[PDB]
Amino acid sequence: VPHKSSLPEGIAPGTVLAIRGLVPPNASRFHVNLLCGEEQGSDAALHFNPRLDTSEVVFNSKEQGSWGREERGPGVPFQRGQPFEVLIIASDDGFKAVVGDAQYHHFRHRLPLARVRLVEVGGDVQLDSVRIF
Amino acid sequence: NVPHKSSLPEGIAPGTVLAIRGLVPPNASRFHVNLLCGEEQGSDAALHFNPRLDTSEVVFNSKEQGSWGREERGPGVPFQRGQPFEVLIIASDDGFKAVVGDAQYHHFRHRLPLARVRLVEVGGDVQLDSVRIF
Repeated sequence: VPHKSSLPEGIAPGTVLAIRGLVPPNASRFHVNLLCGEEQGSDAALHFNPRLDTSEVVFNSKEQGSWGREERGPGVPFQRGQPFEVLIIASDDGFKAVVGDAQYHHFRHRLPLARVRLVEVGGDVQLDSVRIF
Repeated sequence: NVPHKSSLPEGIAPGTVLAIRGLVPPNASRFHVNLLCGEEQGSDAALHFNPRLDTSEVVFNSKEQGSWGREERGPGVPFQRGQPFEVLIIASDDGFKAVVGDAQYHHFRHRLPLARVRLVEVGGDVQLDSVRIF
């Protein structure tokens, strides 16, 4: 609405963000953001953006209001009308994106993991659960 | 008694009452009741009724040509781990009335025609007492 999960103590290398939901029938795109605070315009360590309308999955970061260079995942492991399960796994050198029990993309840290304070999910998605271990 | 299947080869009409009684067991995540349009796997689902104890929601949806529609949600979750329940799913001309514990809980407008329903399928984390169709 967007969904928000606050992480005031940050997340350590060895953290799993598990997201399950349904991509609805007319979905254009949705996003999962790991933000550095609760304020508007907060920096993004990771912006994860499956785009159903253009058949791409874009990864990016945002720092001081300005976006970095987009990375793209190999293919689109999402489909309108289908449920999904995504793991975003924080490691020492980046985030591992796991979709449907298959390694999908590695996004190397651009901001220090130590700054992440919030997980935000928005867009054309119908959330089943958002869990942080 | 899960997975539980009740064949309705002559279909259902306005005034059909699906009465389901059971227990949500102590470590339950979720269960479902499906009104399916045939016995074959992947049959269209006129109604998918999905109480989720783990996320404290009840989701309603449909399935057509293998792809799900847009989820509808009821208010809260009128189920609890460790508690017995009594659900009526009542077919009218306009939709399915979901009744839980002596009270109207949600109205699901028909997405598929009532006349296509051919099968009830209760499954997931529930310990079924009885499934009756009137």
